[PDB]
Amino acid sequence: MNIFEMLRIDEGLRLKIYKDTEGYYTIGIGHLLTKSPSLNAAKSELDKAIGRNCNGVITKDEAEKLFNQDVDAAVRGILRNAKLKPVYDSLDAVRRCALINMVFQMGETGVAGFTNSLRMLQQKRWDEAADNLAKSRWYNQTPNRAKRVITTFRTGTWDAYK
Ligand SMILES: [Cl-]
Ligand SMILES: [Cl-]
Repeated sequence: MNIFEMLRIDEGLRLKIYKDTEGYYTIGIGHLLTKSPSLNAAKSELDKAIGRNCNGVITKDEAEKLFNQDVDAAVRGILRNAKLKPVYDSLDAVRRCALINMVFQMGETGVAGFTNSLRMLQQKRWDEAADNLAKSRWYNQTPNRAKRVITTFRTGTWDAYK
């Protein structure tokens, strides 16, 4: 199991513009297009992103290209972030995947806001950090995915995904 297979399980693949769980315009593997209500604001963002006139539809290859950019952008953001970097460095390889998953989903700023949880992961107080992470809008909005991530942090294995 690797970060890519993990995010592919959590986000799915869709070759046509769609609305995310929050109601936003998305495409491919979790690639947020815009928070704007306009399908048109979305179609334009999409063509800017792909470099062609797509008319809301892309190929698998194109979805995977966007996915590779997003994962890379996610990793570089963590390593560039003064709150996230130290947590990441302190963690083992599996747990590192769990942090990248949250960042991809909620952005650097979002995750950086989970102050207490970050402090507990850094101290390797697993069960405690799992309990605190569950007290969030995130967990209440997408409980099945939150739980998977959270178990990954609690245990350090890929069990939730297997
Ligand atoms: Cl809560
Ligand atoms: Cl979910």
